[PDB]
Amino acid sequence: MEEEEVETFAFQAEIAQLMSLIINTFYSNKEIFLRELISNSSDALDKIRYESLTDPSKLDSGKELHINLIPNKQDRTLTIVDTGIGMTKADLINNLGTIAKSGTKAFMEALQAGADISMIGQFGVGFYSAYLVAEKVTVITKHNDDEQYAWESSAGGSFTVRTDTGEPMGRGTKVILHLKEDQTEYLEERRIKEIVKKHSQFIGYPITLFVEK
Ligand SMILES: Nc1ncnc2c1ncn2[C@@H]1O[C@H](COP(=O)(O)OP(=O)(O)O)[C@@H](O)[C@H]1O
Ligand SMILES: [Mg+2]
Repeated sequence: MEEEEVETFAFQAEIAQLMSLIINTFYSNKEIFLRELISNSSDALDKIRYESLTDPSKLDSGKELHINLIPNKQDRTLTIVDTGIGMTKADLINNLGTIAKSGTKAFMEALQAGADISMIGQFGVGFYSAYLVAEKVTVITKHNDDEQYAWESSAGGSFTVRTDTGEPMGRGTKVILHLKEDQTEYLEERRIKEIVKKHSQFIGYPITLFVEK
């Protein structure tokens, strides 16, 4: 019989406001969520790549540097996996919700004046575009310094973090998007290919799309 510890965190006030704004307003051009998550994996892959030329053993639990897109039409999930640097516990809590982001207020002002959600990345809050298409997001991550953790949120002002006792990943981050009922086009291979081609073609790392069938 298992016992697992969970910790519940409140999103920083403006992050929570941004989150509600994302979820509760209609926005065209939602497909940009994919560009934001892939840029995040590309950034984490640059990170491990550079860290390793200083200390090669950092590639022990993780040699290949790439991105995998995994739609699941049974689960209604869309998973973006990278073999990037990953996140420590502190990186998860601070980076994903707890600490104020300096661009937050500016972006909301931008949006309320009619800006395209596409501008989100320039404001340092690109991760949150995930909520344009997903009702719940799960982040599984593994950094060399630590154990694997699972971050999770359905918005509402809180997120949870717990040590993951699930499939081990070695090193990297996996963003699992539990898609809203009406956002299932993001599970289709043709559309995923369309949006990567439109928005994500200068990634310095190979991206593979895995289609169940
Ligand atoms: N796939 C990932 N791998 C590692 N860290 C990540 C990943 N996705 C997000 N992060 C962390 O979350 C932070 C917030 O991401 P985001 O909201 O996109 O803003 P930005 O990329 O401009 O900093 C990143 O700066 C990074 O530290
Ligand atoms: Mg980003």
